[PDB]
Amino acid sequence: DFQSESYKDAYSRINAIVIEGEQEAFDNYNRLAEMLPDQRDELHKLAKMEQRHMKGFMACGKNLSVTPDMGFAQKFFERLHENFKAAAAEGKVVTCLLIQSLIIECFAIAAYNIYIPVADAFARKITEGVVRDEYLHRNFGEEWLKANFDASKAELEEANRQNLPLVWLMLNEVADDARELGMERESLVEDFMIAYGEALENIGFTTREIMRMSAYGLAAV
Ligand SMILES: CCCCCCCCCCCCCCCCO
Ligand SMILES: [Fe+2]
Ligand SMILES: [Fe+2]
Repeated sequence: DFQSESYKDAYSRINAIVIEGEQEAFDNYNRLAEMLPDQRDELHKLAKMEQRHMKGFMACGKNLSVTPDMGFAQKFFERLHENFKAAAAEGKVVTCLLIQSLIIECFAIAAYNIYIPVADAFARKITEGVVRDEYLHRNFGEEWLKANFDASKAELEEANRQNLPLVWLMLNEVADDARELGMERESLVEDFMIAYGEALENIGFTTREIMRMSAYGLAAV
């Protein structure tokens, strides 16, 4: 029942959170575009994709006659967003890449795919389209970081350590509203640990290293 006051209420926060992610992602990729001149056009492309996602999700909100609680969503993203900004200012492209392209993208992939089977038919269509783009964004980050892994390794570990716990906290924060929308926490935690562990394996981390990196997240709750 997409019309109930309890579905509308949870949707107000989830829709707003998703919209903030897409909008925030737009700025992250534009900022990366400055920091990685060799990848400037490509990163600009990924930015414009995020813009379209934002519009797509604003339209999912209107379809269910829900005003997004943007204030709640700004606060949801705040810590992780300020960490990205500070990294950009420091010239730390690797940290900015791991945040947005790996931690974050992955997060949207796991949650979005879980949302698809329980989503109203308008939003299901919008979401199927956005998730397709997300695979690309994650692949871009994996490809760059695997190509530059030795130079990048130590900063990735450090960035993972500061930022993965922020995503776990975001995960806990959304859990109850997500359930109302028909999305189980257990699937979301699992699909995220899997997606991010595989991304870490794919760029070059060992079993012990992935366990260490993953554990910084799981331990924060
Ligand atoms: C209406 C969308 C339903 C899915 C909501 C997922 C719950 C919280 C995850 C939000 C993650 C936002 C990340 C967007 C980043 C874009 O590249
Ligand atoms: Fe996106
Ligand atoms: Fe994205």
